[PDB]
Amino acid sequence: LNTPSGVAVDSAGTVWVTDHGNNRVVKLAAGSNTQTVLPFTGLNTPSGVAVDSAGTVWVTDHGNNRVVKLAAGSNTQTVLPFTGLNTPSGVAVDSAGTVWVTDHGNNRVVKLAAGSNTQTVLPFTGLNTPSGVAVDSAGTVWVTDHGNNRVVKLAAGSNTQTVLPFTGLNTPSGVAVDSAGTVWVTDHGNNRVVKLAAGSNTQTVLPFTGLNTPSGVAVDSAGTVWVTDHGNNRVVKLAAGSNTQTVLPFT
Repeated sequence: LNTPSGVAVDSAGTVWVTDHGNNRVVKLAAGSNTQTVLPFTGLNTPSGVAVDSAGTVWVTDHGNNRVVKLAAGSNTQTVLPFTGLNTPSGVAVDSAGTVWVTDHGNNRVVKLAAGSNTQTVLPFTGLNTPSGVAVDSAGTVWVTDHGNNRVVKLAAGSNTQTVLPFTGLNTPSGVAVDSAGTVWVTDHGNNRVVKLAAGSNTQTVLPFTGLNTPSGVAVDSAGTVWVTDHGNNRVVKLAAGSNTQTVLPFT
């Protein structure tokens, strides 16, 4: 791996990672010790990655200002009909096929409606180079407002954006949310992963060891947390309640 940048997991425990420095996306099946390389073509510094229950994988092709997807078992990648993207940095999908992207260079989050392919700009305000995005089952959208060192969220159709009471963030880079409303953020500039548990107002720091500039985070329904340890070219995970991380066998 070369400065990996995004990570996604599905319910089967498969892990996808954007290997940003090597212009590729790699995959690890649960229990396997050898990654596979997804057959994308022409990627340039891929940033975010998202997967759905059908095994379709979306990647923000940061360097080519586009979002590309691959269906399970296909050699043909599809360029989505987003327009006017500038260094897009994160991507999220829901079960209806709606796609959200953090259009990092344009200080905005864009939504691509399934079917119609209508592109709308979410009414976030005051964003500055947003990096990561997550969407929960309720359709609430969380964004790491990287340039303003904060995390905000916007409920569906709302014009109320909420700043989460994370504290002391520095260039936050990724965000993950589970069914319960817990939120995890990679506080990239502070080499740590912070968490706001559902119903709490005090952030905690996950007991990862030796992180440098962590860049992406993913969680599953078991509460396992995966983090791309971007500055160490590795991916690490913690089982819920554990203090002993595992380093995944990416190479």
